[PDB]
Amino acid sequence: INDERILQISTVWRCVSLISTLTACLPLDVFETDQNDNRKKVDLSNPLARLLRYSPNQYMTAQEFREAMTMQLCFYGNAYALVDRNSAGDVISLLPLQSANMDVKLVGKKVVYRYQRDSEYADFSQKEIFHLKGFGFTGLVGLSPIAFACKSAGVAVAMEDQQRDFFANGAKSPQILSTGEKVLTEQQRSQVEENFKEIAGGPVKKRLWILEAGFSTSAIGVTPQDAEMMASRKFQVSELARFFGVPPHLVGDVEKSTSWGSGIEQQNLGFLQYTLQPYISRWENSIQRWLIPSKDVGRLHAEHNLDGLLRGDSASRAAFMKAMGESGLRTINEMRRTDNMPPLPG
Amino acid sequence: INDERILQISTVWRCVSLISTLTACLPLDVFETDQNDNRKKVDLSNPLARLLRYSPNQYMTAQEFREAMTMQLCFYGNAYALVDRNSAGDVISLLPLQSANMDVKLVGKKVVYRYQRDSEYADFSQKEIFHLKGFGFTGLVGLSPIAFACKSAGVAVAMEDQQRDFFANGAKSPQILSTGEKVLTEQQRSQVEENFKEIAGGPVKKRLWILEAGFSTSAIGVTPQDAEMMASRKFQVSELARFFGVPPHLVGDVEKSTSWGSGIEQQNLGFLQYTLQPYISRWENSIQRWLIPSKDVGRLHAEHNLDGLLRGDSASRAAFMKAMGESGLRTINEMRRTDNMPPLPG
Amino acid sequence: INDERILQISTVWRCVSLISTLTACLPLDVFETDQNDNRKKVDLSNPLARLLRYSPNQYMTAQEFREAMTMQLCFYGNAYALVDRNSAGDVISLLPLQSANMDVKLVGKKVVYRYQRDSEYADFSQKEIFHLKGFGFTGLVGLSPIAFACKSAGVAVAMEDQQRDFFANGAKSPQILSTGEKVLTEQQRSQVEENFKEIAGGPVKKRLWILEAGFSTSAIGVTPQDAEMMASRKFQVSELARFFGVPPHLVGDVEKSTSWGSGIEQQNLGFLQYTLQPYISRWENSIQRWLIPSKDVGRLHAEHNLDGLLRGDSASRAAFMKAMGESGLRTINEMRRTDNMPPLPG
Amino acid sequence: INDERILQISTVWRCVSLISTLTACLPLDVFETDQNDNRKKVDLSNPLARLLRYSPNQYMTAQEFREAMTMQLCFYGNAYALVDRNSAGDVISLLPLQSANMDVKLVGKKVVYRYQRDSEYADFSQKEIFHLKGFGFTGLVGLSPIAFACKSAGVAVAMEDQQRDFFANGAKSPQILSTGEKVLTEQQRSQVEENFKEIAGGPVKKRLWILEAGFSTSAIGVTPQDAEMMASRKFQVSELARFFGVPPHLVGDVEKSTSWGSGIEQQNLGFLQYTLQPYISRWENSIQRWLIPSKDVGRLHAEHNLDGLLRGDSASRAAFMKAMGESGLRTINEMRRTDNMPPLPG
Amino acid sequence: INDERILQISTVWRCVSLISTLTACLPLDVFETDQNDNRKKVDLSNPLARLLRYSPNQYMTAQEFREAMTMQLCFYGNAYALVDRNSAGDVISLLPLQSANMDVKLVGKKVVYRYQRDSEYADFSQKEIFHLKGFGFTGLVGLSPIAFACKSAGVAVAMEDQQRDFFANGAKSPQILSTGEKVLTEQQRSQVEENFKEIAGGPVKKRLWILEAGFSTSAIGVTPQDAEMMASRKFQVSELARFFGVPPHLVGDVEKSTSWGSGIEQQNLGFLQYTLQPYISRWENSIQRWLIPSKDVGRLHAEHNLDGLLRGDSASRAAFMKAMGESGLRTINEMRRTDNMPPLPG
Repeated sequence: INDERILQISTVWRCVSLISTLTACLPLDVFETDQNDNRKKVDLSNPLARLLRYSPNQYMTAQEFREAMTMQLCFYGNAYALVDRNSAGDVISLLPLQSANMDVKLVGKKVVYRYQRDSEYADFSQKEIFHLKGFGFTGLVGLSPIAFACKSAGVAVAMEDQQRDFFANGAKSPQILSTGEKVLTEQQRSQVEENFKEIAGGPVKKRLWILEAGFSTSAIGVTPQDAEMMASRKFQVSELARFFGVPPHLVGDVEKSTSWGSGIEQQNLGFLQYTLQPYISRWENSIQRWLIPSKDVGRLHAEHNLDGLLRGDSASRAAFMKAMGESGLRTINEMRRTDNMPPLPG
Repeated sequence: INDERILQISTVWRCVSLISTLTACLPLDVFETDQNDNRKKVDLSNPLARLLRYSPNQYMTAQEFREAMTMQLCFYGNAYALVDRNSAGDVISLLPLQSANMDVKLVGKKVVYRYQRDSEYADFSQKEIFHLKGFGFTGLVGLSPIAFACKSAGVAVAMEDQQRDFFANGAKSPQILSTGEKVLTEQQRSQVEENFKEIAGGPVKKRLWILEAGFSTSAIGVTPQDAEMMASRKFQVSELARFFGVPPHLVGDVEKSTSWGSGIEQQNLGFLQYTLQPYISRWENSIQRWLIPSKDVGRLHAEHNLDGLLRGDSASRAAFMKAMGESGLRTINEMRRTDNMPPLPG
Repeated sequence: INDERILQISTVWRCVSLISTLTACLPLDVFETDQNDNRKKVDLSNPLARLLRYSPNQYMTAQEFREAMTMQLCFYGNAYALVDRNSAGDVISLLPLQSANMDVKLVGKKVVYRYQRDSEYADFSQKEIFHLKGFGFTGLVGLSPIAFACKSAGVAVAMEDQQRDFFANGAKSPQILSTGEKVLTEQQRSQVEENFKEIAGGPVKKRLWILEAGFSTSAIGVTPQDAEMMASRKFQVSELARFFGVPPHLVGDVEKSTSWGSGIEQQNLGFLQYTLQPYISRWENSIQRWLIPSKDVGRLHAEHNLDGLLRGDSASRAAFMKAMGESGLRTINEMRRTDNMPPLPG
Repeated sequence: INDERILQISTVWRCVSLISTLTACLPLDVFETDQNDNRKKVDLSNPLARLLRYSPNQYMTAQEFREAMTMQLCFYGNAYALVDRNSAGDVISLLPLQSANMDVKLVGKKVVYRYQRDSEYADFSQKEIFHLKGFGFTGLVGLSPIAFACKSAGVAVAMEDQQRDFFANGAKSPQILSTGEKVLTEQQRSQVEENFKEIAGGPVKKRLWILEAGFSTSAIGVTPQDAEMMASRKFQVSELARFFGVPPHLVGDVEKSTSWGSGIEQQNLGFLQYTLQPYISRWENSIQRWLIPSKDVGRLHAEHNLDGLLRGDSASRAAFMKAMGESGLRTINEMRRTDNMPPLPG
Repeated sequence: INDERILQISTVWRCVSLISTLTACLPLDVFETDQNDNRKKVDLSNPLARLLRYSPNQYMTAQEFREAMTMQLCFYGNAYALVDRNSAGDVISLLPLQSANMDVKLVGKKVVYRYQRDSEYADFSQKEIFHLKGFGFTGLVGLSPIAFACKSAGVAVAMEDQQRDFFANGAKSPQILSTGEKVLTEQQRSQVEENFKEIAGGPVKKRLWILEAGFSTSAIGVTPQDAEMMASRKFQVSELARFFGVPPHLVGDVEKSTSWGSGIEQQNLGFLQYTLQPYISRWENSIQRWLIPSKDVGRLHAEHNLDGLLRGDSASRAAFMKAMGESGLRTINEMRRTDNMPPLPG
């Protein structure tokens, strides 16, 4: 078994696609925080904000970069980027690195990111490799989920191959050549192969030979009237989904989320809290832990925006905004800012 | 297996049709933006707006181009256009290129778009190829989904082919042909073919006469009354749909969403937030990253309009507008602009 | 297999009928747009508006013409009309052309519509052929959906013929004729068929004949206890529908749209957004791209009217109009214009 | 197969009956129209109105003529009437013609309506044949639906004939009459044909004898206990209905619409918008294209009235009128006109 | 098969009974219409109103006459009455004529109603035969629905006869009198025929004999384990109903109208619009087309009253009348006229 054959499972493909792409769709904002604890969102004039929101490097989009990082984070439990910085020490480029080529080894109290580029060993400090570092016991690396999923994936590909092959044989069931006691010539015996090479493929339908001996031949295989050849296929989707923690109604099972929450907003809230939330924290805290300078901690901060998911329907959002009317929890201008309407006296 | 034989699957055709069409149906606009963050939608006198909205080239419509680009972006994970620009260096044309003929390679620290034109091997810069660059680990190219889907597609076409030819055989099962209990001449053996083999057609009916030397012929097919046959077909639709991430009830299967909101608007939000959104991001971001010049970033901003999907029914939209009329979140003039009614004092 | 035999499938016939006819039923309006951005609907005095709304040519209705164009657009992915224009360059006739006879070939930078009329090659520029050009990768032609549907159609016509001919044979199931050793005379062997031919056809009911050997006969047909011989007949409708993207409850499956939207308006909204919308855009944008002169772009515009579908029931439309009462979103005169009631002081 | 044997299918009869009847039941009116777009319904003193509403010819009713025309338009995709006009050139009669005897051909740039009258071959102009010209690729003639439906109709009539004949033979299965190994005289054969075969009739329950050759007689019918028999009949109703586009619950099948609105008004809207509407368009447009002279276009306008279908129940209509009374969208006099009540001050 | 045997099918009997009787129950009113477009209902002093509402001839009731006409109209697609008139040309009698004896033949431009009275040919003009003329392609006669229904009726009577006979035979299964090879005399063997007949008949339960050769008998009746003998009986009802267009829940199928309309009024509205309406129009328009003199057209008019069907329950009609209270859409006197209550100051 190998990683690409595993990635060819539709369920795996979908999960990885979904998680990475969703977190890549979110707006990411950067803030300067005043001493009275007020946020100001910062502009593309700020070097870090430009690096993040506009361009990570001379080859990529921001969206594209976050997606690419997150794919490795999910697939390998870990993702790595080269960090580049100017003479003032401010970062100026980020560039993803293939996790499969990375090693990280401690060196006395220190750490070295040992990157195997082909047959060359590009060795780096904690100050120039970002390392998003997923779920794992050591706090030094995430556990690579692909490495654990290998057995259930093994079951899934085994069934899929059997299922293919049965229909590829035109459902011509395998036969015992159960026989009798007549002397057969070696050519009579040879006919059993010699006449054929089509009991898998070709339309020798009414015609599959036996010798001048009649014989008693009968089927060997169990037939996919063994209902596992359906039911078991369905069952595997849950097994694979459980490595990623994805609600199976988003994947395709049964129908829809039967007793859990009614409207779309409840589904989104559930999906956020039980699945999407960790990645948000991993990104935001890593940025705070390594990219923001220690003197700017507490002043400078970064957040993903959730409203693109938490968006309810027209009726609910109208009712919500009306509930801000009395109570006065917003001005008309603040509400008009949420949908970029022109400001108005109030 | 090949891409055309795959695209002939109704599911695959429908998925690509749906996504590419829907995003091509959206309105797409550009705003100039003031320093106080007021929008100003720009006119067809602006070259970029004209290019995007009226005409991408002297052969095509805007819609028609966006559609074609998006089809490649889904099918191959990547799409490419040749850019062209005037003596001022401002863009004046876009023309699609075959993702199947394109290659992108790093060449020193630079990159080259190698395009196989027919029997020639053109090379191009990041300066002149637009490259929409979908989902993938490198951040340099997208994973071509057709390449991964090939196995489940292989199963689907295997089942489909087998399923047909059973009825093409007049629904008669494969048979073991024992040559009786005595040897016969090679011509008598040839007459087994003269006697039989046309059992795939209708009219044979009764001339299935056992010759005067015993014989013991019987069936070796399992019958489509096996527990796979029908259910097997249904299952595989989901497998193919998962490569594109489309909710199967939109693909026309079985039963519609019971438990995430019943109203059409909630279906649209679900489809947007979990399927359409990323493509919207990729377009808008690519335009901002490569086509809008750096000096105009934050001044100029391209966006799609969502309202064509987020449209509610008469009752909901009436209630919504009334809830903005009271509270005063809009003037009558703003609301009348949404449905292009003549303005009034307000 | 051939296009007419495919068109004889009820599902295909219905889909093509529905889509083309619905878009042909819609009102199509033309507008002059004032510099203050107010629409004026234009009259049958305008040459283009008359060409469109009243008469495309000396043989046809407007409705009839739009229908005819749209049938080819759906069936072949493409539709073509000869364009005719006066000495002032204004268009004066449109005439549809059979897509199967069309070729389009590039000629250096130029394009030639190569029309094979019988054995003659009527060759035309982009300035005199309209070309509605559907969904496809090149932006130069739409993919012809019939060409892809051919395989699922193949399965469908196979099952249909088997289903017929089983009852055409009165379900007189086919048989082995057997004994083991008696010499049949060549007349006995003749009579084994020559007595009959009505074993397929007529009422030989209680009296198929042996010859003088008793016989030990047995059957070879599977019986339509084969679950496909009902379940598959149902299933294939979805396959065909997926080439056109039609919601199967409009076609005939199960009952009605189970969990999707309650009232008729929600069904119409769904059908518009997920199926009908693209054709609207293709028409409207093609008109804008080729028929309206470049100097009149932005001034002159055309729209289909959706209200004939978006029409809710009496109660909902009454409630809607009442909700315009306060809020004041219409005068009584504007509402009376929606149903052509005489205007009244207000 | 033939058209009458097809029309004898209950489905086909019902579909044609329904559509042609319903559109013939609608009121049809003409408005003269002022330059300020006020309607004025015209009187039976107007020749065109009299022709349309009182009498199409000295043999028929208006309703009766519209019905007959529409039957042909559905059944043959086309319908034709001979026009007649007075010395002023104004129309004074319409008479239907057989679509089965009509042909239309291009003749130079002109067209000829070739009509086979009996054993003669009359020819007519576009000036004197009305030609309602239904759905089809050319825009010159409609596709005759009966021609495409013939295969599924073939399947339906095959089953219907088989179903009869089973009970007509007293529900006794077909048999191989196997006697044994004795040679038979032609009289002994004649007595197999007369002692026996008669069993397929009614009364001979008692005796059916076997001679001293010992016999081996056995059945070859599958029995209608097979899984097709009943469900087969049901399925085919949908197939035929799809050529006409009628919702099967209106055709009296199985179960009524669960999930597009329960109220009768929503059934009517569904049937209108998805089935009836196109015919309404074809009539009104044909009249405006050929019968109303060019100088009167936009002044004179023929229309059907929809209210006979859009009629709500007592509760809904009361609420609706009250919602126009308040708001003031009607006078009492207008509302009293709808149900022809005497007017009052208002 | 014959018309009376067809009429003996309960479904056919019910449909004809229902339609004809319902339209015969309706009030029929005649109106003089003032020039200001006000209706006056006319009295039994008017000759036509008396002929219609009180007495058609010296033998019949009005109800009875309308019923009788409508039965022929449904059954034969056509109904005919002799028209009689005074010296002033005003009609004074109507008398129905058996449609089966009628022929109508054109005579140059003229028409002759050729009535075969026994062996005599009573020949008449359009001025003295009324001819209600139902649904049909020519506008000269209706298609006789009985003539088309003959095949499905054929299936139905085949089942019904078989179903009778099986139980009339005491459900004894018909027997092959199988044996072996022992001799018996022809006189011994003849005792089968001599003795028995009660295998088809009645009381001999036990001593069905054999002649002295031991015997080995077997059955040949399929049994109504053939589910058609139940399920198909049910199915036939729809086939027959479809010739008349009657909603099968009114006839007896399943239970009640499952998803279609809730209260009785919705059922009545549906039944009116989709089934009853055409006959109303046929009557009313025929009266207007032939019985009312041309000078009185527009002045004199006739309508059936629908309120006897459109009658909702006590609660709904109370709520309705209360909704007329404010709004003022009736006076108390007008409402009291609807239920013949004495008028009162208002």
